[PDB]
Amino acid sequence: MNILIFGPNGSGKGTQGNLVKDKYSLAHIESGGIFREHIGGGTELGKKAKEFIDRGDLVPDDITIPMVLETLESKGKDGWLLDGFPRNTVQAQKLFEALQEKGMKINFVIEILLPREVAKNRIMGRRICKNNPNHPNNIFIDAIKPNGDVCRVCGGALSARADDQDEGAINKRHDIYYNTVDGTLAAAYYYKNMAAKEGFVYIELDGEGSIDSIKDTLLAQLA
Amino acid sequence: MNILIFGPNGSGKGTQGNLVKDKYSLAHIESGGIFREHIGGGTELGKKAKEFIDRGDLVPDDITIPMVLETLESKGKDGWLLDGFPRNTVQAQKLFEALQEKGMKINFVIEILLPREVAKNRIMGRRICKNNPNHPNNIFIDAIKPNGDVCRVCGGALSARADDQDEGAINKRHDIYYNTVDGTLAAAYYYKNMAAKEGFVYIELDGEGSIDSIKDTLLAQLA
Amino acid sequence: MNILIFGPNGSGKGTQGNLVKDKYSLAHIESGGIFREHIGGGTELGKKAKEFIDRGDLVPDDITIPMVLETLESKGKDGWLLDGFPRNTVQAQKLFEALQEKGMKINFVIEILLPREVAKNRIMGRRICKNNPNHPNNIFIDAIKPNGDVCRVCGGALSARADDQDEGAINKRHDIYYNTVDGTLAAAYYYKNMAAKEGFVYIELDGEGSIDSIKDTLLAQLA
Amino acid sequence: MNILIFGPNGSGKGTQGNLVKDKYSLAHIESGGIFREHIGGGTELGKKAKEFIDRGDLVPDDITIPMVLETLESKGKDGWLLDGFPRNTVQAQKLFEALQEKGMKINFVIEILLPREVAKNRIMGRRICKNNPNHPNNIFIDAIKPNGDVCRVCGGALSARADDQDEGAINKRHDIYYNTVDGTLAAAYYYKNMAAKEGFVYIELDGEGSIDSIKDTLLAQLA
Ligand SMILES: [Zn+2]
Ligand SMILES: [Zn+2]
Ligand SMILES: [Zn+2]
Ligand SMILES: [Zn+2]
Repeated sequence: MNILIFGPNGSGKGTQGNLVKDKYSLAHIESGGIFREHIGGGTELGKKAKEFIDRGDLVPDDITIPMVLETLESKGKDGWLLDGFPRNTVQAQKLFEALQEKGMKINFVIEILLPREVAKNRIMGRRICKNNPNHPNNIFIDAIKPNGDVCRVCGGALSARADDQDEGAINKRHDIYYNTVDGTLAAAYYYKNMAAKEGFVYIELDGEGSIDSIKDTLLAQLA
Repeated sequence: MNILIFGPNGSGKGTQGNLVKDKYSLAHIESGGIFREHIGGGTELGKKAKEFIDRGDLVPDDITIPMVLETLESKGKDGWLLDGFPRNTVQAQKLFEALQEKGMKINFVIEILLPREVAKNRIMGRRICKNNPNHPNNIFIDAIKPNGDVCRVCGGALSARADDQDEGAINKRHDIYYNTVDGTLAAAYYYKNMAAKEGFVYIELDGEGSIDSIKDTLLAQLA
Repeated sequence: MNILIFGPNGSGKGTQGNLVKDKYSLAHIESGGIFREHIGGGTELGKKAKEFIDRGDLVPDDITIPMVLETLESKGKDGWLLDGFPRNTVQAQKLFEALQEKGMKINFVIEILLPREVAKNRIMGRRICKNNPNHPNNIFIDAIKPNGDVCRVCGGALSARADDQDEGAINKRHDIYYNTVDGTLAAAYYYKNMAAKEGFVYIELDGEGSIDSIKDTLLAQLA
Repeated sequence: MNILIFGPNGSGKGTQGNLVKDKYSLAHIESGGIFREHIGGGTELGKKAKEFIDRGDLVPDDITIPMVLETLESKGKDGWLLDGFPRNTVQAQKLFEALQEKGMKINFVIEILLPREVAKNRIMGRRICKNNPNHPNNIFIDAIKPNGDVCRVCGGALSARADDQDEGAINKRHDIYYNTVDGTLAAAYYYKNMAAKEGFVYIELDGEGSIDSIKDTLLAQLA
């Protein structure tokens, strides 16, 4: 079972992917870990990639796509969940052609749907408990609203994290994710639009339902 | 059902208390919220307390204990869980005499047990995920160890929180908690030692078992 | 030369004290360091203090005042600057009587004056540069306003610190500082009111002028 | 007077540039602000750049170099200090040819020199004072070492910032800066090597001397 997952920052995408990967014993493959395996491990592709990174340039798609496929072959032989790549349409189509050339089949593509204003507010609304950072509090998510100014689980003090309040940075990542010309939504839709012809199932998850409700609908449509 | 809960920082005490209060529909009463009700709301006891606080002195026990009892009467009429008070033996005995004078019965006292070195390491070992602060990671808790330097749920970057690394502050709170002469353990033991005579049950939870395992044993011994 | 300095959080008090202590080769004695010398070093007074702290009670004034005087005798024999003690009128008068009993003379008392709303806004207005935390930026201090959303020195990204945004905590410290019944301003005024009789000079610094301008007027009135 | 400045993270580069720009009334032009002027202001080059950024690709040098020159013409007509661009040799040579085509002369190039291990330790050694974040403390810089665990200016508590402790991120920026094949040092040296032929002066600042000492030698060699 091979799955691609898409969703913006603010959509709970890591949480949902973790649940799927545990249930189906999948390798969870994330674009950052691919580079550490190849750039850090000095594979022939990684030594080639690292000459771009070390000038401040990006790695070209003709090196990145073979890296991804090498990792999928190596870590994903009993099934994989690919998270965070592709980000744009050129990458999505190069990835699809590379997977076909190696006979590697996509079985599911999952997209978590959330309006961009909702996604941004969910990130900025997070409040961290001083006593235990695991305690979920979010001023913009009714089911886990704080108890006034304090933690709804234990009554500890709450604070905001500066990176969650950095609106210029949140907006530049959502700019790319929500770009339906050639950004990540256009990439997700390129897969949606060929699912029926290519024999895979495209699953749309409504990101506004609860952690439990989303997990139920998802684990039902893969089962 | 009236319950007192004790445990050091690093023992998961808020999490466990929240579970108990939800299961039994208890008011969760924490020492900080008592002051906001009385100091903030200008009760006669609160206006009296606030003259000490405003000089930098502590509120005397002859004002704090009546505050606690007024809150228990007011917010806790259908059952309460009192968390974070008493902290020492003088408070514990004044509280017991005040509860007897008002005919308010203790039904359970819960103590979460953890060695102090274990408690400190659990606090300092916490690592927060950049992508989602809910994702539990802890270098000192094997079941939720990170995946190398990254989040074990989603592969996001991890960082430490400065307050979790502040060893002088952690040690001064554990100094008080673990003081068996007249600190919080001596207070917990004052209750343990009269449980049989006073007709309440003293529950000891081994804080090194999992969130699930502790919750099972606890919810079993209250049931 | 012996000096007491008073000022609220938000008044630049540490900066000014450091300048005075360097110019006059004074020991800078701060209430926190007194405890580490005595509580940490197990002086007879410190072992006595630590039994209160370890129950969660404050150290009584009849132990704290002798501690302060022992430190002044020991670290301050060639002149001292005492910062952060006394905080209330009872401490201020006990300190004055203890200094007289040991023949230790006050030469100057410095008070940095700022309206409380100004002090709070100066704390909340601080913005820290990502590239270098030394670069001063403050949305509420015109001379060091940021350059739009970025550092006015180097153009780096700016963020806020959670403790600078914690209005409940800022307000509880200003509650004590600005309490003119028996809090820290009442303590400062107790000294002001006896300066002429006791042969010391009381210096009032207008905390709204620049770091340079305040330093000039101050170093002039001590010279 | 037109100046290019180079230095790694950890070298005090913003501080020194600010001093030069104030003394000579220069526009301080930093690579981040160029994009906000063009990408944010929708110049014809900026609308072109933003189509790459919105796919997650970099802006090509044939768009970035004209952007830089347009900003230099517009904001830098009475003299500029260009900070943070170029980062590699291809950019450095394209920039030089673009400046020649517009008749814009370089007068000085400043390089702040520090060994990479020294630069990393200066970043990781920073400690921020709780009372005032302006107070410089650094465990790796002897002149501003803390006073034990506390602020050397005011005795306040010290903490570390997570981004200053992120060694993978520090190393990836130093990887590019210290790359003498085609990274930022190779770019700086491309200018050094033509200074005499092109009639500009290349200034090397020893980054291990004090803020004052560096500023003196620098302001002397520009004067
Ligand atoms: Zn909490
Ligand atoms: Zn995570
Ligand atoms: Zn800066
Ligand atoms: Zn300081």
